[PDB]
Amino acid sequence: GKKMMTTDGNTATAHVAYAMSEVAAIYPITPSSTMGEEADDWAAQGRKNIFGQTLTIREMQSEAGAAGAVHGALAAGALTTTFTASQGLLLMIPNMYKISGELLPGVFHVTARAIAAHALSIFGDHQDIYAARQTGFAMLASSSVQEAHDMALVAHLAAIESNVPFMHFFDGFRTSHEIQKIEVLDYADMASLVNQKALAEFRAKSMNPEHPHVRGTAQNPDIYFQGREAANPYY
Amino acid sequence: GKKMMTTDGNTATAHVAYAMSEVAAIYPITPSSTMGEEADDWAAQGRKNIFGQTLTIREMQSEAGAAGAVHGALAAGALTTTFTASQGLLLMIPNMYKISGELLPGVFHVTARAIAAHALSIFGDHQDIYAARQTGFAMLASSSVQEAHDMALVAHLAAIESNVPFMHFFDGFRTSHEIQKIEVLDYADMASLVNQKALAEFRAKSMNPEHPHVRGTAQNPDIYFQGREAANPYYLKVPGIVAEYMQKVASLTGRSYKLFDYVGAPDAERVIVSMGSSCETIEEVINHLAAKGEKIGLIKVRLYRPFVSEAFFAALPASAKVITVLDRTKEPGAPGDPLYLDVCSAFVERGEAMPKILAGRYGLGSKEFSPAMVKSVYDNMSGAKKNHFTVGIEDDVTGTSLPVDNAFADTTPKGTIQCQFWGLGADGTVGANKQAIKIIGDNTDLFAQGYFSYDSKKSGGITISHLRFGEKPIQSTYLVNRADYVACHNPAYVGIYDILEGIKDGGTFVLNSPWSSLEDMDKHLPSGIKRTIANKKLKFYNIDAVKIATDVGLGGRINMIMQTAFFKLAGVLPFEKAVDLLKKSIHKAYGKKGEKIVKMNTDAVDQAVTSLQEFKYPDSWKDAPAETKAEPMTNEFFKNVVKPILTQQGDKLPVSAFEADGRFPLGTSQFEKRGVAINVPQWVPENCIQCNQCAFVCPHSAILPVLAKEEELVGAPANFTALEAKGKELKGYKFRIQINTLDCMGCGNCADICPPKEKALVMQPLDTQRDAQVPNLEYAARIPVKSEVLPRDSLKGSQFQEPLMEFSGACSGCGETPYVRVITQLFGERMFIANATGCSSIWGASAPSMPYKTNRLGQGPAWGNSLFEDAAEYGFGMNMSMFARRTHLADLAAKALESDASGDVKEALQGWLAGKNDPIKSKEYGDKLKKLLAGQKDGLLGQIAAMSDLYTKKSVWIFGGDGWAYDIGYGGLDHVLASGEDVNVFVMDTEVYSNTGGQSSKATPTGAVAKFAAAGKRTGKKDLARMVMTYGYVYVATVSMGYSKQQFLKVLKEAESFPGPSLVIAYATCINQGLRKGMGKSQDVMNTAVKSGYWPLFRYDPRLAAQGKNPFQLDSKAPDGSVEEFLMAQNRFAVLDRSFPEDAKRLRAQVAHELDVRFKELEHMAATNIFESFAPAGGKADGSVDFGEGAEFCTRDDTPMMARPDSGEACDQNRAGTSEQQGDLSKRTKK
Amino acid sequence: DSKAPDGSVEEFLMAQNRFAVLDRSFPEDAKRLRAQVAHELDVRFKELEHMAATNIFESFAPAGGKADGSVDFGEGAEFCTRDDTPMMARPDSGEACDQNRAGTSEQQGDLSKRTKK
Amino acid sequence: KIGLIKVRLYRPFVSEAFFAALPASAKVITVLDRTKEPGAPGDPLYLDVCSAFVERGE
Amino acid sequence: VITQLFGERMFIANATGCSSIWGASAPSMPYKTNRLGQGPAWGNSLFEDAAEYGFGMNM
Amino acid sequence: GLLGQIAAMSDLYTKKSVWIFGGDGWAYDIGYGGLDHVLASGEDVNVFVMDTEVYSNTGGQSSKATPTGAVAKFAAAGKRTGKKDLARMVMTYGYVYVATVSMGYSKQQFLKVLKEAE
Ligand SMILES: Cc1ncc(C[n+]2csc(CCOP(=O)(O)OP(=O)(O)O)c2C)c(N)n1
Ligand SMILES: Cc1ncc(C[n+]2csc(CCOP(=O)(O)OP(=O)(O)O)c2C)c(N)n1
Ligand code: SF4
Ligand code: SF4
Ligand code: SF4
Ligand SMILES: [Ca+2]
Ligand SMILES: [Mg+2]
Ligand SMILES: [Mg+2]
Repeated sequence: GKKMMTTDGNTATAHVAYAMSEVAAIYPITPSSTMGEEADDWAAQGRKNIFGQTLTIREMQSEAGAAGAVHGALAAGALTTTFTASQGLLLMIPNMYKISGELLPGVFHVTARAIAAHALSIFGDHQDIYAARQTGFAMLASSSVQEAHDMALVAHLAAIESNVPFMHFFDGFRTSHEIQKIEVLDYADMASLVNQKALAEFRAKSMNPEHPHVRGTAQNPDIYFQGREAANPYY
Repeated sequence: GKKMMTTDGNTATAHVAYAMSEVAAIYPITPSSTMGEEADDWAAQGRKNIFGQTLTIREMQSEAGAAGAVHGALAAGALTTTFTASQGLLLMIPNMYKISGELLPGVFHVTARAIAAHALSIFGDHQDIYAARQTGFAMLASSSVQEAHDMALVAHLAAIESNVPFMHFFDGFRTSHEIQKIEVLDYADMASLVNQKALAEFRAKSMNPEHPHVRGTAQNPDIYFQGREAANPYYLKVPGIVAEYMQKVASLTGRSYKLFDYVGAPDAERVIVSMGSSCETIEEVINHLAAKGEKIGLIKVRLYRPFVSEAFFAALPASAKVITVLDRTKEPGAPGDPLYLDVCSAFVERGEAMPKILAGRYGLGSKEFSPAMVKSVYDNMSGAKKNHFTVGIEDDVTGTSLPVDNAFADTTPKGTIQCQFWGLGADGTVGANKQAIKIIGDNTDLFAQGYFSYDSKKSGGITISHLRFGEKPIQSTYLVNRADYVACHNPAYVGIYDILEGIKDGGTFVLNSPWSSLEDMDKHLPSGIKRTIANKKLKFYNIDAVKIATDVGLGGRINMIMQTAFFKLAGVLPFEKAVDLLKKSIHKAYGKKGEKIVKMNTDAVDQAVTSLQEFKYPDSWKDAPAETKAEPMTNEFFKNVVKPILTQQGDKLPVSAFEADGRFPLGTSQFEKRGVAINVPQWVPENCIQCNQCAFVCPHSAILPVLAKEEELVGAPANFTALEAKGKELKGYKFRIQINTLDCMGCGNCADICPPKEKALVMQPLDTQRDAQVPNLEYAARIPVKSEVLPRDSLKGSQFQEPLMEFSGACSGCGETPYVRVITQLFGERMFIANATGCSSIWGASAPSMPYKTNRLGQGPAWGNSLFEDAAEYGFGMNMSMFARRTHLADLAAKALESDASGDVKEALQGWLAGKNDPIKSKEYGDKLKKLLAGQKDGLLGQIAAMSDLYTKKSVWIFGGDGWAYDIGYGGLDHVLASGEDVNVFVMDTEVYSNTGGQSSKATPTGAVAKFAAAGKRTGKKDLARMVMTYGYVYVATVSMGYSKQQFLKVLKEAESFPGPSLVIAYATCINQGLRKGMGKSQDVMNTAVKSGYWPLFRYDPRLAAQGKNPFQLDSKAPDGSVEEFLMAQNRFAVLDRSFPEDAKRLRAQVAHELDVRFKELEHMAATNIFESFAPAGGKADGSVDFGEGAEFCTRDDTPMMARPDSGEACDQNRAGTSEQQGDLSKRTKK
Repeated sequence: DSKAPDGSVEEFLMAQNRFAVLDRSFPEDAKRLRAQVAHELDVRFKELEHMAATNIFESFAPAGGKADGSVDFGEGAEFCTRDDTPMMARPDSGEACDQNRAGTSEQQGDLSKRTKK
Repeated sequence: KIGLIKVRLYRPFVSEAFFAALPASAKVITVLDRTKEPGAPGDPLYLDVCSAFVERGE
Repeated sequence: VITQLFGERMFIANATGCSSIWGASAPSMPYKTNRLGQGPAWGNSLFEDAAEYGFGMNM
Repeated sequence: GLLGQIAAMSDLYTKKSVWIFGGDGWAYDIGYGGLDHVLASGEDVNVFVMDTEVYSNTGGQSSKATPTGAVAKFAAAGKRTGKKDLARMVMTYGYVYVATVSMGYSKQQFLKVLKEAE
């Protein structure tokens, strides 16, 4: 069940991310890099997620590349996350509308960092999460190392059940690199909270040539507005 | 000074952009493409900007590329713009923060277009501009063609003075493609308004090594917040500067604007706040309602950012009691849309009275926002006062929609002629209308507006034009719904579309058809049309336009006869004046020329006017009676959703009719059966050699090879002629090539390819073929497809497989579709397709038509379109999923080999495990597992049973055109191939950006004419193939169907099976290429492209390298010496020869030199003994080690970037010198 | 500009910890991949030598002058060069053309000839 | 007499839940934003909060 | 040494990375002008765009 | 006049030298599409890539420039794909000057390349 632990915001959230995800399409960017590096180390160490499997992490050529990959893994029925921040989050924006437009249970864990304008800053603020405000993602904030663990858990579980992609965020450095004595749950406790019927429905509506569908159609004025409004129920 | 002009929003703004800019870093995206192409054309024509120089326009690899270039041009002191929209604007966002943070006077001109979420739309809305809201750009909206001209001017001028970058936007299509008679300023007048001080200041603060500075520094917590806030002055000053130029331009034009503008009743109680073209229509409805007593008004927002509340309140009537804020966007989950949120802000900031603010959303993706919809917004303010509503749709899932009464009266100014024209694609209707507006606008003092609707179909598509003419300015930014004039130019529309909806009582309806006698017209006109005509007392006119066209020798071209009908009957102009104006225009214009063709045109005009007399229908049409159904069975979904959409009634579909994630079912095209071919092939059984090459080659899957044993031909129609099957394996069968006359597009590739000199296929008119072959095609469909009889990957054998991509909207003779149909014939039931945006995705899935279909077992291609820039990675993701999921199935399987599960189960489980990545063995055992595990719901076995859709090995394909592979998606493709993973990419190379209009690609060859390469491409074609062959572990091949169908199937078979990344590039013929004898020669041109050495064929198989064999295999022969003829037979090369002969000769000589050296290098590659080896894959082993483990010196630095949980231990940071230096120092110091 | 491999890769790699850690942690995999890198640079240098001794070259011409004039790809084409979609619609789009629905030039001329009436 | 409303779910913004956390006694309330949107009438959280109060109509 | 050969005439479009972090992480600016006040005009746009940032300066 | 305008342009008189600096992560990965398009352009720019064979600043993450068997983040058991050949890929253009340098081996080859590239 519970396990006491002194760690920082990044690892407290990577703890959950790993257990709740199957695939992860990654790109490094300060200050969320620790999350992806840990998930990769834990996969080499053969750590297992809630399905008893090591996570499939692959590094991309950019965060647009990774977001492109995250939308694909989700479309094909695998729980998927990614760890990013600021300039990286910006490159995931076109895909974020697609990931939410297609009602996919993705989860982004972002260490909210500043955007380069007059100067670049690897430091903490909400300029970036606010930039993805309009993408249709649910946004769940954390104000501490211990809440990073908890909101990371709620984000994953609710995205699976609701089908609305989530973006769990916490402050760059101020929370991601702050170490605290917290308490984390065990992977099994997390596994028990999962809505299996929602998870079975996710798999079933996914892309498979044995029961195909076409996604990403081009739409005219006659039907685009209606199609855009059809997701209201989920939100 | 002033110049009157009839143009669209794009050109009105490109006019100004060109003048005000020095540089332009560009990328094409619908609907802003026209602005960049025009600037490029004007730069070639020697047009000069206000500095006396032609603009420097360069096309980039993407809009992130262009924006990065725009930032650099500005930082280096040059006025710069760019033209973009939606997905494009999104890629510019990171640089927009940089551009504005660095206080650069950039100006972006965007045609506000929708964002791709559930589906992509090239249509108009504010989802994109609102997405760049936080970037620091100033935002200045336009609501009309005329305003686009003026706001473009204000934007440039203010950006220079204030140093805050600007983004001038106007609605996609609604304004950018609406044509209007406007007035534009001269470049000198613009030049006079420029603040020279600000300009010199701009030049001096710019990047220069002669007075350098550092920009783009990295900042810590100590100073970042202050530095971000230091630009506040400029943002405080920008609205005053905008207002300043709004006045300066107004003293030259006479058209005044404010940051926010009120219109309507001074003591209005119900006010609407809006932005964009919706304002024009809203003002037009106000004028009608207020004149009737209604206390209403509107606030037009010009400067959206900065939002200046003082300016907003300066426009708000004190009398306003209810006010609704309209947003042309949708931000899911937000407490309210952008403008609404801003307005709410101003009211609380005020701290006084709260008027009751309602939120409303409209026009997503060009949804109509009509007077009836505007009236409804106002009624809501006096009635139900429903909040967070939508207008223009029927929301029946979440009830957010406002009721709309379409019987609301016409609100267009008094004395406005409204006309509708229904044409066939490529019949000249649009061009004739555009010319009709030019003539009237230039020879009268009437206001003119023109707006056109097009089809998603590329060939045989419908067109519906909407024009308005009047003495009062036209603010009607909505389609014509109450017509004075309706023209149906294709007689076939009479029975399928609602041609007469809303035509005014007593309006005129002219129809092009040969149904001249009453008996004919009665027989061909639906009763619905007869009643309407009779009850609305319409002046109906019939004219056989094809006969007159032929009789005068114009050979059926009706453009000029229908144009004549309009000038004579539309009533916009006097008969005499119109025809005089008309004939002078015929004289002046014209395609080929000669005084003779001119004469045929003057003949058609006069032959038409004499035949243009009313068709005096009987009174009995009032009570004409309904027809009994004689239509085929269909889908519940085709019947319910797709058909209504196809007959143009899509807006009547409520929201419940669509899937929330936006998915569509495969195979909807199976019932379209448009029958738009003029000529379809006819099989001639006596000459057939039973080769199936006709079927293989069809761009639409319109030829059906039939192979049946006699007992299957029992209920076969008398004329279902079938030859005895030729073949060792095919003895008892009967063979018949069955033409699908209704799905055929009339291209000719098949007949052209048919081997016998005495052709087995001959083109014939569709009428001579349909009665016989429609029923035959119906019967032939019942015949089981003999997929087992011959090898799936043999020519003849592949055409005895079910094609899983049929009847798409691709153009007749398309060079792309034949390739994708046969790939499906080899792998269709196991494939995932990650399609890049482009032609591929437009004929692949533009709703409601879905060409991809499932086989008799319900299996087919899982198709998806993510974005233009990510196809490769979208597919790599699907593959990561199968890896993870199938790996999970394998662990389960390896575990269940320990349960009380039957021996049958375990043997099939070991089987599946043994050949899991083998498509044959994974299936052979996967199907056993499907049977043995049926009904199992509990335990390792129950979980395994729920994973049957993962048993057979899938085949991940990534499809894309050349622009995707060579430009925009290139970095991602390169990274995915570099991954070593099993994915297959199929690049259809048209050597140009096809779908968006022929823009230059890096795949475009030297000398080819295209947009952005308008005097011939001056850089050679990028060698993508050779670039990726440098990897050693990637299968690479080039194919060309017309040259070798068997090399193509060999490539497909060797690429799909390669346990790694495959890259197959195929030569795709396209209409943009200009094949001079038709697209029916595509197969022949693909042949010649190889034979001339233009497109050599080769294969690079890394697995041979692993056996000591040379992986590079050349499949085609040396240049035969026909490139010159090959090039000259295509207009993309031949136009230069006519226009710039001296240059053409050189570039064509260069292309020949190029392919000569290239074939030589290819031959050099094939003869080498030196080759990169290859090892299949690598197993997922446990264990990992950090790079800094056990190092002698520090392996990481003191910065926050390298800080990790376990960082911080003491180490030697290289400040004491080398190990040896230290050891020596130490020994020299003993003490 | 450089000479053929002097056979010291093994030493050059083992002198760096990015390579040496693997040898300590995963000895057989390290020996494998170090043998791979040596093989790769060998094949590569040979490929570079092949380039150097070649007689087949891609030519080059410096630049190109900013000349006046341009022509549209669809100018004077026999068949439709643009489709019926909103994407391809331009200010001067709209004139009548052969959209390839009646077959090849030859097919039509033949059909016409076979149909005199 | 001071307090704080901590936002966990930023999107969807649920006004009902925001007011569920607001003391009826609140008389001045300041909204803190960790961002800067140049020229916008106000930052994101501020705009959302102002929205909930006008929507309320109280 | 590159600046020792072309420094006075150069524009630098630098991509994000170590290059941009030792090149200009405030308040330290290693790039300097010569006795004649000439020197490299230095700028960092983004990580993904250096080539095109530099292409623009040249445009 | 014309002359006063020309005098205001003195910072433009001498030919400038546009350089593009970047590490391997930039050239081989993230900025690769753009680099490839800029060299394809045929314009006069010079790009200097400092190849550390890894993403240095962010903490040693693997790059496509990372050789086979090198230990880095995301290649923690040795990078299992060879080093991408950026040099040879761009040499396919024919109209792009491509060179490689290593100071420790030859300072004069390095000065030669710079002088020849610029
Ligand atoms: C980021 C972005 N910018 C541009 C576009 C518009 N666009 C998409 S497809 C395309 C060109 C298609 O070219 P190609 O890959 O050759 O495909 P084709 O149509 O020729 O087969 C363009 C410019 C877009 N959808 N997204
Ligand atoms: C779009 C984006 N994502 C990622 C980053 C974070 N990032 C900046 S530089 C860098 C790696 C630096 O690598 P390289 O180009 O090899 O330079 P080096 O430090 O090795 O000299 C990364 C991952 C960023 N700034 N922006
Ligand atoms: S004419 Fe073209 S579309 Fe018709 S069957 Fe032949 S190849 Fe197919
Ligand atoms: S191409 Fe001609 S000869 Fe061959 S199967 Fe078809 S109709 Fe028969
Ligand atoms: S690739 Fe060319 S011929 Fe094919 S659908 Fe596109 S525009 Fe038409
Ligand atoms: Ca493969
Ligand atoms: Mg193309
Ligand atoms: Mg590096």
